[PDB]
Amino acid sequence: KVQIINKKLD
Amino acid sequence: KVQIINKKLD
Amino acid sequence: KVQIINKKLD
Amino acid sequence: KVQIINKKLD
Amino acid sequence: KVQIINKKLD
Amino acid sequence: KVQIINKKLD
Amino acid sequence: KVQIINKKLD
Amino acid sequence: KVQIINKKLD
Amino acid sequence: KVQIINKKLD
Amino acid sequence: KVQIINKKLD
Amino acid sequence: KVQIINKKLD
Amino acid sequence: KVQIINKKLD
Amino acid sequence: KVQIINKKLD
Amino acid sequence: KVQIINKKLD
Amino acid sequence: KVQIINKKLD
Amino acid sequence: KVQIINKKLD
Amino acid sequence: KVQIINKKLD
Amino acid sequence: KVQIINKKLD
Repeated sequence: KVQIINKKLD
Repeated sequence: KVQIINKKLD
Repeated sequence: KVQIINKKLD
Repeated sequence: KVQIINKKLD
Repeated sequence: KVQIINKKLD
Repeated sequence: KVQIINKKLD
Repeated sequence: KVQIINKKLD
Repeated sequence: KVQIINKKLD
Repeated sequence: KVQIINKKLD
Repeated sequence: KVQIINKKLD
Repeated sequence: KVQIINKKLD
Repeated sequence: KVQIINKKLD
Repeated sequence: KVQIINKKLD
Repeated sequence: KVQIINKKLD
Repeated sequence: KVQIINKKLD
Repeated sequence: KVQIINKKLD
Repeated sequence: KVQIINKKLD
Repeated sequence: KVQIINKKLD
């Protein structure tokens, strides 16, 4: 498995 | 599996 | 599986 | 499976 | 399966 | 299957 | 498994 | 397993 | 296992 | 632009 | 731009 | 830009 | 930019 | 920029 | 920038 | 910048 | 900068 | 800077 989880709250 | 989860709240 | 989940709320 | 889920709310 | 789901609400 | 689902509400 | 979990709250 | 967990709160 | 856990609160 | 380019040679 | 380029040779 | 480039040769 | 480049040769 | 470059030769 | 470069030769 | 460079030769 | 460089030759 | 350089030759 190759995964990016990217979460940004501004 | 190759996955990008990208979530942005501004 | 090759997937992009992209969610943006501005 | 090859998929893009793209959701934008402005 | 090859799919694009694209949803935009402005 | 090869599909595009494109929905836009302005 | 190769994964990046990146979370930013500003 | 190769993983980066990066969390920033400003 | 190769891992970086990086947490910053400012 | 919303596009799928799908090419298969067997 | 939202695009999938999918190429398979067997 | 949101893009998947997927190439497979078997 | 949100992108996946996936290449497999078997 | 959010990107995955995944290359496999077997 | 958030990136994974994953290369495997077997 | 948040990056993983993963290379394996067997 | 947050980075993992992982190289294995067997 | 937060970095891991991991190299293994067997």
